[PDB]
Amino acid sequence: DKLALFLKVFGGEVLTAFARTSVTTSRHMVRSISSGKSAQFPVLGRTQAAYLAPGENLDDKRKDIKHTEKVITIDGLLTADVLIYDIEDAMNHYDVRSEYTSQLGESLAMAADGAVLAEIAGLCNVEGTATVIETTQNKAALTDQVALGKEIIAALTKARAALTKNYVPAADRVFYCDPDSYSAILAALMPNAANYAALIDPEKGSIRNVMGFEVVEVPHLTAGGAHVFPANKGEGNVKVAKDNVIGLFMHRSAVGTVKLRDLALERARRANFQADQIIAKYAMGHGGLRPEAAGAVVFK
Amino acid sequence: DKLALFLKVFGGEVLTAFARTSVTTSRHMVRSISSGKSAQFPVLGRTQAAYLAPGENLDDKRKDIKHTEKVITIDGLLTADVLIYDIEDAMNHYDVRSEYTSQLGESLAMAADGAVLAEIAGLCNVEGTATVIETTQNKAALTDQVALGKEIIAALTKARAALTKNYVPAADRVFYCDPDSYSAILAALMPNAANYAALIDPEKGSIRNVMGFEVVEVPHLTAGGHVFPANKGEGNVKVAKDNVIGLFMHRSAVGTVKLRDLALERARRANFQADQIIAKYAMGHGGLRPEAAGAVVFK
Amino acid sequence: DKLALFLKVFGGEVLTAFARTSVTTSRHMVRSISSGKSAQFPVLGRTQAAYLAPGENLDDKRKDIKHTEKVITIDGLLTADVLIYDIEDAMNHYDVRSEYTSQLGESLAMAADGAVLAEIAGLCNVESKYEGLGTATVIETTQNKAALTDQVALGKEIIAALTKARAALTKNYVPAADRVFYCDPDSYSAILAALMPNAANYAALIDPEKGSIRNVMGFEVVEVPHLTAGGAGTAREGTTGQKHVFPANKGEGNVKVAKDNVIGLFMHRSAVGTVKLRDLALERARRANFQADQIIAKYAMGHGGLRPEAAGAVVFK
Amino acid sequence: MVRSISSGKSAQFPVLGRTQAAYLAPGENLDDKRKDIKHTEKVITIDGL
Repeated sequence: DKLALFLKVFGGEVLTAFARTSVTTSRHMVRSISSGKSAQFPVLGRTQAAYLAPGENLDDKRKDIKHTEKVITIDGLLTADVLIYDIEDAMNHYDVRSEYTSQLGESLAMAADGAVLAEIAGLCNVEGTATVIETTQNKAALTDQVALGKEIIAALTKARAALTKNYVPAADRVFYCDPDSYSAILAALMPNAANYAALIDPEKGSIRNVMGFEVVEVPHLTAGGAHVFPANKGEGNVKVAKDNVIGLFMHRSAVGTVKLRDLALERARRANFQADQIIAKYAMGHGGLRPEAAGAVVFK
Repeated sequence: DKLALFLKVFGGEVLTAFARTSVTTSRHMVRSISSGKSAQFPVLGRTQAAYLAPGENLDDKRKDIKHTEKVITIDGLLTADVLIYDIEDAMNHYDVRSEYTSQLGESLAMAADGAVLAEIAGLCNVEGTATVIETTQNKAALTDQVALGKEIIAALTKARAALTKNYVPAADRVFYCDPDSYSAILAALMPNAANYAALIDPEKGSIRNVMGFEVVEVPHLTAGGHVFPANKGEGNVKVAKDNVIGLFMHRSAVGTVKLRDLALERARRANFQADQIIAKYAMGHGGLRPEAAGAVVFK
Repeated sequence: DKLALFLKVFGGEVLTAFARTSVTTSRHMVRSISSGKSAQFPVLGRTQAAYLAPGENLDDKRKDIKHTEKVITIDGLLTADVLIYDIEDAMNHYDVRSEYTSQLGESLAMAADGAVLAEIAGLCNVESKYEGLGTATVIETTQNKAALTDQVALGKEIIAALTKARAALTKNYVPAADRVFYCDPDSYSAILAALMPNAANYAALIDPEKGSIRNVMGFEVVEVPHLTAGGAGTAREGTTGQKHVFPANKGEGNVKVAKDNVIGLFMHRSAVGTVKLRDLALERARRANFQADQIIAKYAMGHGGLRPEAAGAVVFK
Repeated sequence: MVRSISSGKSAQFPVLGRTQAAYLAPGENLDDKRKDIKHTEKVITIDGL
């Protein structure tokens, strides 16, 4: 019986473990939908024209808009698991449990990221509205630090710019950068010394607001090979892949997804050549959902 | 019952949602009518010599003038809506319910935007009469931040010339501009020192007073009455749209009335398989005494 | 709600007539339940056995290609209705009520059956195939349909035609035993001088009206008075632009099994069939547009799946 | 990594050669790659005081 309760404790440790490894939890959508193997959303758009008189009828006005609806759904399953070999599994476990929990937990998000990531750039890569931006001619020439904050930021101006005219508010948004170029390398941003209180990071792993959006990041970007994010391909009509690419721009409510049954862990004994096995599962995943606009930056 | 309750929370939600993307509520003039179709606004009297050394009275020379309230009324019911296919109902709330509130509200403002814009375009385009300023250089000579930040400010001076030399209550006034411009001017302000986050203004969702005026940058600048030869490059009328960004005003140079808060309801049609919503708003758009208006020019 | 009480009865009379009308009610995959906006149907396969030796492995038997089974969702609104006035519903009940039911039903049903043909058609234009190695050409006419007239002519080459339609059902493995065969009412008279020219067997060999033809050697015979027409999963009745409009229009210059080169479409059981939305509902309203009190009955359904294998038929040329 | 123990004077813990998470239809099961692996985890113990 007790060996059964222990599992509940492990599950609590996990879910809680998905955070702090949390990359993107907020800053995009999600829903509790039960038994729906799929789910959908609106598209439409913001636009307006002249107005009614007691004469005629409103009906005609809606011709051009081409209202649109869009649906996505779960794909395969999503998880790894771990094969314990524990007597200790019952007890003594303060160190061991932590180790085990981390190893799946961070992994789950580490899959989760790219699935919600690269496909955005894809949405920018078909021919979202469109966007891109750069500085002069290469990263070859431009190397040295503090310039590496400069050209970037200088781009960020235009970043805030095209955030308009397609509308959407600036109220909240975030850019997921790459940890190398990360922070502007904080120099150009902060040629100040001892104040990160001034840069407002009350934990949460987040640099406070810059002009436009907000700047955080996790390592790199990849998932979908483990879609199309041709880091290898320079152009081939599609430039928004990695190599090049840049720390990212996210535009309010461009994505999210549906998860059914939340997270469930299954515990087993598979005895072929064995110790013992546990199983946790997640059914959701996605790329998708018809963003309004978006973009990235490259060097060329 | 349940549906009505949902609709009721709705109205609230989008009510509070309206003023957000709304470019103007205050910083302008309005009234709440009671049952009236119309109204009228006194421009009134401001100059008074008040030298009373007894003789005559207020005289016929003072009787000869306009000072006539341009009356005003609705242009007809001004409201818009969008059709939906209902699934969410009383579930899937917060997110995805808010999407419709959104889709309607910003539009409900969006027209009003060009409206108060439209009056300004109308105001000095026909042939006092507050006015413009031109270039310092042609559109082709307009390239980067450094340049196009400054000439705005260069304009600002003689822009104030009208604000002042023409009298007017120098207390409170606003300037309207576009993000392409907004960028430029602010870029003229502080290329140095990080980000505009440093500007301590945004809590009021505004711009604390810059030289003269006050700053509210526009989203759009295209609606109707636009009614003015926006499309035309010039065709005289140098006041037109898409020559430039320089439109500006001051308080009580326009404004209008409305009807008894804001309400709405829905119903199906089923011609095609749906249940759709209708908001209803009065507003209208009042013109008024000309002053504080004009622009820069690219020519 | 007297109308609601009667509305249900009308729905019952509708669905009945409907099922009566169409070719597809059974003989295809039907899966649906509450709130499912999608569904997936396992392609699988079966050979195996119940046999084994202690040792080896059970699991060893698997190593199989694909169970992914293509989860698919609904195609959107599908609706056919009419305009009408109160009295037949208000009492009336009788003949008029019963009659209208069909009046909507057959048209909707006729569209529904053709939807499967449309969806099936796109994936097989001139094959795809290659368990289930291949299909078989149904080939030869022994003389052209131009010259084919009487029922003792076709019937002789009809039994000769489906001979290899008794072939592809073998080479694909599968329970080829209980199956179906579709044709045209132009050939309605053909089986007569084929099946049993001695008298017409009714009280002896049985074979009365079964709602279809009691099984001949292989297959079976039912009929669908038109072919290329129909469509589903959309705002429906219209000139065209439907997906199914399969390339029947091109008979030769390749494009062999394309319709109107053919008669005898031979296919098997459970190659297709789809989802549907939560039983069926409908309702009325007032319009007054032109004195209008009218009804609406809408559908969702869904569409087909499985492997790229489509039928075949007899030929010319 | 740092373990703990009570009077063990020795211990064993796992290694990191294979893991991820992934996605599949119920077509197949994993662990072939896992069969290809060498060892799994090895133990360790005290050295002196």
